Amino acid sequence: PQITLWKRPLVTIKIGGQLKEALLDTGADDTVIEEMSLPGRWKPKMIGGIGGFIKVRQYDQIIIEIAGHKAIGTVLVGPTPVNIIGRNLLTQIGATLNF
Amino acid sequence: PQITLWKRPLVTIKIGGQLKEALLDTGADDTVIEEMSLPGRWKPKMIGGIGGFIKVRQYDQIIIEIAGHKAIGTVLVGPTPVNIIGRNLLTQIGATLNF
Ligand SMILES: COc1ccc(S(=O)(=O)N(CC(C)C)C[C@@H](O)[C@H](Cc2ccccc2)NC(=O)O[C@@H]2C[C@@H]3[C@@H](O)CO[C@@H]3C2)cc1
Ligand SMILES: [Cl-]
Ligand SMILES: [Cl-]
Repeated sequence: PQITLWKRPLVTIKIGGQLKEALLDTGADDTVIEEMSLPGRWKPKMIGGIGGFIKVRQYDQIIIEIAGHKAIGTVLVGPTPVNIIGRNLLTQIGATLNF
Repeated sequence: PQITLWKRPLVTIKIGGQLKEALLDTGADDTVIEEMSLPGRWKPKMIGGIGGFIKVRQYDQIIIEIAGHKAIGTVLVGPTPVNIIGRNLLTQIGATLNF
């Protein structure tokens, strides 16, 4: 699809067996999801943005379905105010910025 | 152009006759720039990012070139970790997300 930016570019995702709404975010290096359980090992990480940093759990090799497209990669889980699909998974679904 | 997301979508902007680097950020509603001087009066605004809420200076109707495209609109000035071009100016340069 072609998504305009008049409003937030929100899409439905499936992760960990759950449906969520998330932002397609070209300004995010990584994918950051609100607190949930995911299987496997994880390690702590700190990520920083406007406001400062939050501690997250880093899970690798997680499959997400993003607007009907499957990707795999690292997902960070923690107290983000919004679910964010970052560049690590946007690349996998072939997303580009066009103007 | 078509910009892929394997790397940060950094572009050159020009504001106040100065060149700066900024991130095209579809996850940002607003454009937020590091401390600089701008003309006119400003208004207060609070914005909430990943790490909490900060205070910024809101300047309206500011001339800014983005990747060689001309925009005129609201620029928020404050302690952001990187200059971010948000949807208020991404729409002015005709940007869309495509996959
Ligand atoms: C390492 O991976 C990372 C992934 C993401 C981030 S980041 O989220 O800090 N982040 C990294 C950027 C700052 C370099 C990604 C951004 O797109 C961020 C997304 C956002 C939206 C709403 C609430 C909170 C965050 N937008 C964001 O900070 O936008 C600001 C805050 C205000 C919100 O209402 C939405 O727009 C207004 C302008 C940092 C690191
Ligand atoms: Cl990854
Ligand atoms: Cl590609």
